[PDB]
Amino acid sequence: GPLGSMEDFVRQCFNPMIVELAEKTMKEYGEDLKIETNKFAAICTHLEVCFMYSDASKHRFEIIEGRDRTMAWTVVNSICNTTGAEKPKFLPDLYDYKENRFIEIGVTRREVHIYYLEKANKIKSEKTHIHIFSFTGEEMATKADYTLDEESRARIKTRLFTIRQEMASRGLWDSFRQSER
Ligand SMILES: [Mn+2]
Ligand SMILES: [Mn+2]
Repeated sequence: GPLGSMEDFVRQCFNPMIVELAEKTMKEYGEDLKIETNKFAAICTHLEVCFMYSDASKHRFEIIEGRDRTMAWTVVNSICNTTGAEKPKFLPDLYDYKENRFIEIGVTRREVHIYYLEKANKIKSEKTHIHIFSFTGEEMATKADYTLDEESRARIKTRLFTIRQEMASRGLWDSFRQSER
């Protein structure tokens, strides 16, 4: 059956502005989307989940992901100065003004608990909250505190299911799943 290209998929199935931010992130990292195309789709996916997470509660979150690296640190530093929040060592994805903490969002095709543990071990902060989603509906979050309500998280999981299904229909799912390191 037909095996499509992952680039065609990304440009056809993500919002043009998500695609454009992912292009910038990749350029920022010296990565070529034409060759690392599974990664391009992963970056778009993660951006989109960050935006959906923030949009689940308007004005509650400051968005950090998506910004140019220098601007991202400028915003993290302003938030720390304004709120008294402890400065994180790696750029997080959001800041939650209700619970008063930065959030790292992870999206994975691997087992969620192992990926959660890897993420926690990496940032090593007692303060940054981590919330992981997988493509098959599972999630894991710091202290079993899921931040958003069930319907908000369901909307995100359904979007991830839809991306998986559309990939699989084009023959792209197996390589996308297996490429995560
Ligand atoms: Mn990030
Ligand atoms: Mn993240």
